[PDB]
Amino acid sequence: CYHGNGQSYRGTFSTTVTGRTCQSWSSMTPHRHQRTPENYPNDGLTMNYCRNPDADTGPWCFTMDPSIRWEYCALTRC
Ligand SMILES: NC[C@H]1CC[C@H](C(=O)NS(=O)(=O)c2ccccc2)CC1
Repeated sequence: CYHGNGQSYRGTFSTTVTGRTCQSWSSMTPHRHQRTPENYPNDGLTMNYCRNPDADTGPWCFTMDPSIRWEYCALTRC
């Protein structure tokens, strides 16, 4: 689980609500993005782990499915 809106989550879960695999935050493939550890160095944007850099309502990630840009992660609110 994550606390509040999930901004402080730093666990190692990396799978979405539909069972897709999170793209790595430093990767531009399949989805080109601007939410990189480059730009957000203090948000825990390590590997492909579920995170919340933009103050969303839960941890999320861009997905490895080329047709689905981003999803919330299959974690529950503590
Ligand atoms: N938690 C919700 C999602 C909303 C889409 C968002 C995105 O795609 N942002 S971005 O790569 O900086 C970006 C922003 C504007 C134009 C191109 C790319 C990722 C986070």
